[PDB]
Amino acid sequence: PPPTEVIQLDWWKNCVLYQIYPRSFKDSDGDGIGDLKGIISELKHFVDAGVDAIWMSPIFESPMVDFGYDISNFYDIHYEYGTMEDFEELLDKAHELGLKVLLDFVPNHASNESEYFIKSEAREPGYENFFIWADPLPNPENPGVRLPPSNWVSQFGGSAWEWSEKRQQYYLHQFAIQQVDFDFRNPAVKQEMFNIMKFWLDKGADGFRLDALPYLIEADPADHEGRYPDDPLSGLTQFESHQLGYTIPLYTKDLIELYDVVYEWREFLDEYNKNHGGDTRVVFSEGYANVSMTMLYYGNEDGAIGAHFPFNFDFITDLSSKSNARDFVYIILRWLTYMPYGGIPNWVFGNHDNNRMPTRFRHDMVDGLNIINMLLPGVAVTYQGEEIGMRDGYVSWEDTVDIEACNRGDPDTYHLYSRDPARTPYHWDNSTSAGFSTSTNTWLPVAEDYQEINLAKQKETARSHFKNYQALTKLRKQATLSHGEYDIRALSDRTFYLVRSLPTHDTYVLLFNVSERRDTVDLGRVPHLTLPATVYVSSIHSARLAGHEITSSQLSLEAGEALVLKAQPI
Amino acid sequence: PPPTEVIQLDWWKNCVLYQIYPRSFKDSDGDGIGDLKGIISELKHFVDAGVDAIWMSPIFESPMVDFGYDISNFYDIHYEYGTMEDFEELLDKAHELGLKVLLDFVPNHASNESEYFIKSEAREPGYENFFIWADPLPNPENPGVRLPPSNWVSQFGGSAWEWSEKRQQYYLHQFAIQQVDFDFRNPAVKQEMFNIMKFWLDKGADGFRLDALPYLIEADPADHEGRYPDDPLSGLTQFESHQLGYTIPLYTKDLIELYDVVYEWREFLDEYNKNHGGDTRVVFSEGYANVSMTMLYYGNEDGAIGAHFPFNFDFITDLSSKSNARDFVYIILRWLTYMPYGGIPNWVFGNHDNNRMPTRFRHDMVDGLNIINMLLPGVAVTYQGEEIGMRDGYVSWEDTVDIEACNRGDPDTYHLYSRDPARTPYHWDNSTSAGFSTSTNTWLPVAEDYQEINLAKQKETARSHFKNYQALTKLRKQATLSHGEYDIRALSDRTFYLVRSLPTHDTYVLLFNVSERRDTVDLGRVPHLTLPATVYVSSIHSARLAGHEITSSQLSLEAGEALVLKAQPI
Ligand SMILES: OC[C@H]1NC[C@@H](O)[C@@H]1O
Ligand SMILES: OC[C@H]1NC[C@@H](O)[C@@H]1O
Ligand SMILES: [Ca+2]
Ligand SMILES: [Ca+2]
Ligand SMILES: [Mg+2]
Ligand SMILES: [Mg+2]
Ligand SMILES: [Mg+2]
Ligand SMILES: [Mg+2]
Repeated sequence: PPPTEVIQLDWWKNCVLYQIYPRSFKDSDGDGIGDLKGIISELKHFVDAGVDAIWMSPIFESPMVDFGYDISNFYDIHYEYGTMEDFEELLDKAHELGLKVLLDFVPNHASNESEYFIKSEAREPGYENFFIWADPLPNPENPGVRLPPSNWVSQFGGSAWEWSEKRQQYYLHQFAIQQVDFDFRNPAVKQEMFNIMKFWLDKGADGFRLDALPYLIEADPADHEGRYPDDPLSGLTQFESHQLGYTIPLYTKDLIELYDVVYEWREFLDEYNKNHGGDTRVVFSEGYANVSMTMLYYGNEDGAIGAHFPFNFDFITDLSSKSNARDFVYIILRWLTYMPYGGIPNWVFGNHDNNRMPTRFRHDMVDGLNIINMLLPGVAVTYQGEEIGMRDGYVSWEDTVDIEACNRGDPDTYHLYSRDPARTPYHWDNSTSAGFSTSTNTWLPVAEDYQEINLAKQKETARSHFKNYQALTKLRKQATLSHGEYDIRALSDRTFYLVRSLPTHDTYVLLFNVSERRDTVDLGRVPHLTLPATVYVSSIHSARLAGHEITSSQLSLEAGEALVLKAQPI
Repeated sequence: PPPTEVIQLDWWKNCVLYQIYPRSFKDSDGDGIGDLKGIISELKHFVDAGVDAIWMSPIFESPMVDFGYDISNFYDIHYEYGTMEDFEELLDKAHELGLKVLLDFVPNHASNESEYFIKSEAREPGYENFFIWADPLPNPENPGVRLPPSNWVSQFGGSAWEWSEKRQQYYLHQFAIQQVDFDFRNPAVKQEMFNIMKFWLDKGADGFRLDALPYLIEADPADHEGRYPDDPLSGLTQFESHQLGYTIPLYTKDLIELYDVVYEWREFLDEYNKNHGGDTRVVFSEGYANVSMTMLYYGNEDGAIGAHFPFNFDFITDLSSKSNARDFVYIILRWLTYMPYGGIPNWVFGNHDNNRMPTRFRHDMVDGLNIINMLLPGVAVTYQGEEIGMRDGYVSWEDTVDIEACNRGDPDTYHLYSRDPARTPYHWDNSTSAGFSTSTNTWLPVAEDYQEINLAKQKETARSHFKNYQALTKLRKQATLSHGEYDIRALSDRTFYLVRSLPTHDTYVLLFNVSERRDTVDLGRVPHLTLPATVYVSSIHSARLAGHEITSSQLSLEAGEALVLKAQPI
């Protein structure tokens, strides 16, 4: 039977999306700080890797308190990264190579060094109500003893309320003291968000990652007898009143009103795509929330439409080296069971806020994890370094610069909080500072294992994480991966299968031993697998090379061993 | 092609198992109390319903403090239910009809009126160490105040430690003061459990339900410097130190040592079966625990073999009227994903300790829930009344007799705790006391809806819960249900499918709208469903009767509506 034609999908429905952390990708000018000229110089890397789309962490003007998530000017480039002209060059060259480019949009908060905040604190007309400003809580017990409006706790520790001597009021910060929460009930704030997105779409951005959306809106004091209501206490004894986890964020996170803002953004974007034509511009939302609250980002039962997708963080939050094959299957099934019909699935294995994929799992699991990412239906999301199996870098207390570690931690505890280990410079090669920089003085220390783990080494050697990555992004061109069904089950506590099948097209089968022990399985239990079949990709430690023929229905897999098999059509 | 032949399964691998609560099934002698002669008089009901096996709640000599779970003689019958002769007659007549009969084995504890406890409290040789006896915790600062050995809390509220004046020590009771915990580190206790099981297997019992196994073993004081260690505090403000929920049962529940006892019971039972022949005698374990601790009842990765299965309580603990179709699918997938390879799955929708199925869900969902039970692979478990859709009965504070309600509750709270609503007498017909008794003075009040919900009415009327139950138990004789594959996915937030398929055999498809709203679905999305197909079973208010032909790919389902479709073989 001739292989059926499939209707090609819009680019965003099955792209490989790569997150760049610009400060740590490529330093072009020897200051130990990654920059836009650095990115331009290695845009060819994304073509070589089989990446369709890049999203950059924030590159806008910022005092760098939260390394770019504290934005003082939403309309220009951070000087350490380069100039507006460098950004326009990046977009032109990325587009020439057929890549899509997404920017990190940070709508929840602005730098306390923004004109928005300076004018708001000064009560200039039109800015007075731009942020959440609150009087001290009345103190009938001791009148005029200053109390915060409520018990709300910052994501970076301490009160979410900061006193302004100038304004004689508290402002809200869910993040750092320097990150001031906008009032999303103010129509002028909502207009300014459209102004920012229009500016960057007009420059030719292909869309946005939407930062920290669960924290957009907090309880209206009009609904709580003219005060900000206290969040419920957790009652967990390990947390004092200044420590994140002391409260349950009932009045400060996942408010139903936030989704109305997201649906308004999507309406604006749909209108922009209709009026401008060309490639669909998209929004992908960031929010760590339960399944119900996560799926509302897609849209609601009234038929409102939201983000093209909310990020799926399940491989960060719900799986690790403690997981067995049944855990892998049960967590993979969660997105696919709960996602609305017509929704596009996505898979995230890492980001700049979490430990690196091989550290959360094991070094011998890198290939199997990248195979899951690329072989599951929908969109594969890769964090800078996953394509070469980068591990967390050692960062001392002395070298730690993450506000979350510095605010929540001390020399003895900082490792529980710090995001710095996942932000160490990218391993290009075995030259000074792993080819990230010509300087030995990098903004974070280069990981100690860059001699063993670097892109140039993996491009030369016969078998590598990066060559596996390339083989997998290439496989995504096949109709079976773009349009095929999926079947996923555990064969044992150690090994699971994932079958992509499509009548008249080749069958692809992942077999993954996620355990630390050898496992023998009966391939006769795998649906749509006829033997003999051919190894397409194997873990770097597999006895099987690509082109190896599987003939026996009895298969032994070593600890961490993953195979992709190519089998005849069904 | 002619239909493939299937190998006969051992009876326990696909039985319909019905839980009888004897006190509430049938009263033969007008005292308002269900009894063995009553059960004998209605054994024909199980044949009529298509039940393969019955298990009875406890019928052994008991002061009835916990209505039979407080046993004073494990070797004789409770006088209110009948005599040993009545029990032997029940086994003879059940076996003559082809039924298996299992007993409720209560190994964790004995009545304080048992000879074991009387002798143990008297420090009689051979009995002194039969229960968990402990000295008060030293009170150096305040030696005039006796302290219990630890902060452990009873499942029925209050301290798990009761002072014995006679023995001048505390004994452990995880359940009622009158339910004394055996010492499962005592070889003499372990031998007595074999003696009890052998006694009843020798009488002709086909196996046991194993009661309350998570509570078998508690921390050894030898591991905690000669004291019983305190359970950790929950920190939940709604519970004071005498209230269940005050502690996390780290030292009192799910200890790894309990499974070694279960594996020893299975070894004993395998040897008994080997030495006796005839129908395999089985054990089904009761335990409410997390997934890991539940699956250890089947066996362990080292090859130990435990219960034939642990009960699956997921439709009690994890699904309700709050659940949508995606929840139904994700919870059904939990047992099927985590159960060990070669394990027999089972499905429990109710029991005498939980609210009745139609009360936990909705009255309009009874048929769909009975269809899930019967159509999923493995063993269907039915609690007395589910075959006619019995609802919780109203029980006033004055009529309440459940120790858990009387200990934990008051006239204002009792309803939060009481199990009595699920124990009201069975609805045979619309006669006095719904045909359960000739007496109006029933041990619990007959539910007010018995004239509307009763077996005789459902046998006379053209469409009924009972007639659907009969059709479904009949359907389980088909190779597609005994040996077929399964596929389960949600079509929407409201409707899911469950497909049973087997090459050369008819395909069976459940479609169930679990929502309170209508839903229209595309049957083209259902695997292995070729149209036209025939309605095999419909919910009692479905627009479609058994025999109705489904021709259109678009299907509108009412709230609660459930269909089983019969479709051509794959
Ligand atoms: O902007 C708030 C937070 N979202 C992403 C994190 O890196 C940042 O601190
Ligand atoms: O025997 C202890 C407990 N297990 C079953 C319940 O009905 C009983 O109270
Ligand atoms: Ca906010
Ligand atoms: Ca015990
Ligand atoms: Mg630089
Ligand atoms: Mg963290
Ligand atoms: Mg009676
Ligand atoms: Mg299939």
